[PDB]
Amino acid sequence: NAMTLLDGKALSAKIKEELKEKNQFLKSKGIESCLAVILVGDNPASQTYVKSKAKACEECGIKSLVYHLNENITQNELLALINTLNHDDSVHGILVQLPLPDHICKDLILESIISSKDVDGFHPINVGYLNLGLESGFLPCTPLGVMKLLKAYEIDLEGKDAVIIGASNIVGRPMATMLLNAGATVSVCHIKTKDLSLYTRQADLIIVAAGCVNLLRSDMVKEGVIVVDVGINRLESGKIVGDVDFEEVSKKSSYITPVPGGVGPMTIAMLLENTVKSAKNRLN
Amino acid sequence: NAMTLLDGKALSAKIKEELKEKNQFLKSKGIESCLAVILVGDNPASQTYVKSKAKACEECGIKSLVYHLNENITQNELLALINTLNHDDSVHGILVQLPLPDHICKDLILESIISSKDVDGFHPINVGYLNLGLESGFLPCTPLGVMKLLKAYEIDLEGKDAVIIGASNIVGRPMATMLLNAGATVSVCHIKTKDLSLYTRQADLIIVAAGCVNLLRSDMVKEGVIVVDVGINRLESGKIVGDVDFEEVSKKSSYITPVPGGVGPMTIAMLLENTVKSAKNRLN
Ligand SMILES: CN(Cc1cnc2nc(N)nc(N)c2n1)c1ccc(C(=O)N[C@@H](CCC(=O)O)C(=O)O)cc1
Ligand SMILES: CN(Cc1cnc2nc(N)nc(N)c2n1)c1ccc(C(=O)N[C@@H](CCC(=O)O)C(=O)O)cc1
Ligand SMILES: Nc1nc2[nH]cnc2c(=O)[nH]1
Ligand SMILES: [Cl-]
Ligand SMILES: [Cl-]
Ligand SMILES: [Cl-]
Ligand SMILES: [K+]
Repeated sequence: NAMTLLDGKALSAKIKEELKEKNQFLKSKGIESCLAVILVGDNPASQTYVKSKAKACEECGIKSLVYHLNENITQNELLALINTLNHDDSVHGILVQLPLPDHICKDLILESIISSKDVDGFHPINVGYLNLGLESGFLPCTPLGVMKLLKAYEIDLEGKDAVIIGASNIVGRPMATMLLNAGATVSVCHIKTKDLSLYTRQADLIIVAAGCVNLLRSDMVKEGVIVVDVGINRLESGKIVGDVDFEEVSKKSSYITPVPGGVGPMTIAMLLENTVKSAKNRLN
Repeated sequence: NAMTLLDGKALSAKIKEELKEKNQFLKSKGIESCLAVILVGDNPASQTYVKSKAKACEECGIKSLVYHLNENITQNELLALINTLNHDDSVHGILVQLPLPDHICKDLILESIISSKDVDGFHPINVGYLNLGLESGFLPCTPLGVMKLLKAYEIDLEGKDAVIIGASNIVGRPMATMLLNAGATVSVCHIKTKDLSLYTRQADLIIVAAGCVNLLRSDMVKEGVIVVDVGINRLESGKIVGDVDFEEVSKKSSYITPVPGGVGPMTIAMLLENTVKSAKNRLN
């Protein structure tokens, strides 16, 4: 029953070192990897997350440009900025920090980012490439980070029974697609699923990205399961937990991500890696 | 208990009559819906399929342009034809009959079709739109036809435990995505799945697209299951069957598609519908 923590904090640190070296090379070729981040309005969490992303860029040799736009910006004004960034050869990645204001249509904004700078992998053509099984185009950061974490621990996915809880565009759908591409059998469950346990009790691998504290319990899993917790939930006490009942589920798991320090750091690492990927594409 | 045949042949015929009427009105306003079909080489099955598509177009007032190219044409020649068709305002849909010869890159050819005439829904941006749960593209004809057939019987998909056997780009992947969009829990099984029957025995709905005679047997399903058979397999005897053991599975099914006369006719009907949809878009 020897449980192993999937230490995304440690892996993300290793990746940042790797990127710092890549960036030294790129800079010697006259390429300064650069991520533009657009933050709209004054959402407090968003401020903090963007600051973290900028700090992570600086640590690994990526130039960051943060654009602080008014909460009342019109949709066309936001599109105009993205158009500018799309044509700026010095910018390799463009990220729009979510959530946008209620009066902005996310899907239209995201499709307006040039697909060659779409480091979140949200553009419809990048979604399409991934679903076609092509995994050289930009892949979304959170599920890509999960795949990299699993690969680092030498976890073989072929033939595995995998369950993804949550069917979001940001995580659940691309996560299922990456696992299917890797040869796993995949089930995608969500709030309308009649009985989650029917699926989870048979699973070799469970990815939980459902936004609900203690959604995954020990009686819902079999011994030896690999558990990946994408959840970030703040309790009334201020304690951060995932979507998994970690204390009990960890007892039954062969490998499990802690929260904090699991998926979270890996998502940032992949943002960085995707930006460096775009920058490297500029080499002759 | 009562079993009902999901009669795709009858539904398809009604759709064709509906499109013939729509095309009479379109033609009176100067638009003649037109599909270009490109067939490379002389694969006998392919020639049969193309003749079927051309016949169906004629039945519902769609003009067909069939380009029958030599198997030895270059990738460049094919691209050049598709470029011409992309720019021909009198052509509303472009379909390339698969498979292509080995020396032609399928992915490149499909992405070269302008997405607004991509009636097969294979272009990466159309795959992306579907996966994002958007309605701004073309959807692939086989899974779309399955959804239309289910809807014709008012089959409620929310919360259903669905299993899709086969993870192809033509059927399985978009099928799973359409079912997930409709609120079903979806499992995608394939050649690397350890125990297919574990999944099928619990399913409310099974879509089979595996190309294997008698893959789905009665001991693999529960009473009341809905079974959709995308297979078209020709026996030694000459009789056409699906991937389902229809004689036995039908006894346990609440709804089941016969073969022939189930999915097959609907796939063609959706091609015609997608073509007319494109033509209707071109109105001033
Ligand atoms: C894992 N994760 C963190 C994550 C990863 N990449 C990001 N990328 C960007 N550009 N912005 C983010 N806030 C972001 N966040 C997630 C996961 C799910 C949802 C999500 O589904 N939230 C919204 C959808 C999108 C939104 O935030 O507006 C919702 O429907 O409730 C958001 C972030
Ligand atoms: C699990 N999940 C999706 C998700 C789905 N349904 C939900 N439902 C509820 N009620 N609450 C949620 N938080 C929730 N979350 C997540 C996971 C992480 C983050 C998150 O940390 N997002 C930060 C940004 C993180 C980043 O920038 O990468 C944000 O502000 O959106 C959001 C949603
Ligand atoms: N173009 C094309 N479309 C399809 N839809 C279902 N099968 C096929 C095929 O072989 N080729
Ligand atoms: Cl959900
Ligand atoms: Cl974290
Ligand atoms: Cl048929
Ligand atoms: K009946």
